[PDB]
Amino acid sequence: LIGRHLRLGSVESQPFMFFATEGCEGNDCWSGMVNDMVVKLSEDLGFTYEYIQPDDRKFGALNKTTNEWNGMIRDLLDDKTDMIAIDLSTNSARKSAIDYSFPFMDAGIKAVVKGEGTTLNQVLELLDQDKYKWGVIGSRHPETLLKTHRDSRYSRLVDEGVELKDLNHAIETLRGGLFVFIDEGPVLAHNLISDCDVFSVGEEFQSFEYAFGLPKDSPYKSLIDSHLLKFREEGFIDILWEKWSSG
Amino acid sequence: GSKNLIGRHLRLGSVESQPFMFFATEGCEGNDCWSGMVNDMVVKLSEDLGFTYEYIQPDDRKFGALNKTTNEWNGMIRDLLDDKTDMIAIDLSTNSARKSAIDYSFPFMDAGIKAVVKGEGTTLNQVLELLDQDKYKWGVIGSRHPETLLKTHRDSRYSRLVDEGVELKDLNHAIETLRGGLFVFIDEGPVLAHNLISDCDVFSVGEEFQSFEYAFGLPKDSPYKSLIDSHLLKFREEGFIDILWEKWSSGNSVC
Repeated sequence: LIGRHLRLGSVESQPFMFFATEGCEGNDCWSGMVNDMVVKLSEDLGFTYEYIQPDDRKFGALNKTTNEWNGMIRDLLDDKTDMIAIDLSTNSARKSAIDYSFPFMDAGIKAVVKGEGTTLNQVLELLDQDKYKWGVIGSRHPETLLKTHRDSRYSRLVDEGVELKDLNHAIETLRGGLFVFIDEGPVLAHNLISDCDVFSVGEEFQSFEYAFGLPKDSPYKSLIDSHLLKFREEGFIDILWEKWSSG
Repeated sequence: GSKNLIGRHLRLGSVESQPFMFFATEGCEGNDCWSGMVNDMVVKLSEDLGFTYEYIQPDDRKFGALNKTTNEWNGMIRDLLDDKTDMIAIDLSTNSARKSAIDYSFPFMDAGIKAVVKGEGTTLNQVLELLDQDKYKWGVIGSRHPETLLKTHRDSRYSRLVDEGVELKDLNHAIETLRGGLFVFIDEGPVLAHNLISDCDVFSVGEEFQSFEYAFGLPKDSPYKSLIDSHLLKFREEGFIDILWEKWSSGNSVC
């Protein structure tokens, strides 16, 4: 990678990435756990880089009507980027189109709701009531996992729930009350630390990892994988999580 | 790409490693000598991907580590490098030393290092305390992942622990030594959870530390990695791995 330039797909995804929309130039507009990882990779491996956001601002999912991808996944498939540098959750749909790097963090699906004393015990119970509404963010991993789950009642949850634009939209809706937001454990841990009236619905389910995304046959996968494994083994990933997550 | 596994015959590196693999030493032939969580994974892979297989154990019965004197590998890792096997089908822990020589599949299970102790009286809170006392002896299994992590840790006091501890041959030897008392054994969480379930007089030495995965081992440039990875990810996502862990790992506790 010495001398090479990498175009890195990314989007705001706190605390993995924060994107400043003003008052900065180029790479300096980005900060967060993943940015710290990229900076260290670039120092150790000798590449230059830039970040490229998808115009649609989505993570990426496969539309089963059109058989087309969107988001960061689509940008990578279109050769607009060389690697996706974000908390990219591992799922079989994405694996059918792209590779993943060695994983840097474990993660699971988690559901949360505002208001003490929720009667709910498991998310599927939402289908048999109408006190609470619920939703997932469109074109993001949790939606994909629920839509591909063997038990098609999870597809019902997605199809009959609210489609959320992004995390800001989702947390806003959650705080409006009477709404179950289904997303990912680490994301919710960080972003809802101050919401003392927000509680968990059911236990976490599904087990997966966060990794970077790589195009199939990338010449960079071996080195990126080696270096990410080293970061994890040396404790760097933990140190960054402690730095960036609250708290 | 074009190469798939249909009609291939894979040689799979493995050893007994309960509850991932159990190896019967009599009253069986061939693949039927093997059972366990990993065996169930392999059977399913073979059905779905269309390969036949056999298991091959390293003569040294080690998992595999790099000897810094000779710069040579041993164990299942060495057999894989020597083309005696095509894939290591076992709880193969991810570490940087191994990654310099081989690739890993997609991971099937998360794991950490765990230290346990048997002994009455004063006890220990953290493994480095072992260096400043002589009540407890301690050890790790040679040429296995915990030893490698301790030997490669930035803080060379962990290398002291390995160098000054007892070298243990295998899990049977380690657990026998632990059960003999006044001993700290440093190994892996899932392995100890299963194998020490009935040892009510064995306790933890602090929290688990170091984070990693169990995966299968693959040679660099294997034409089979993409397919194996996809299928292992599907097993995980579909809940098959969790079902197998529940099937094979010990439950209850007289304790």
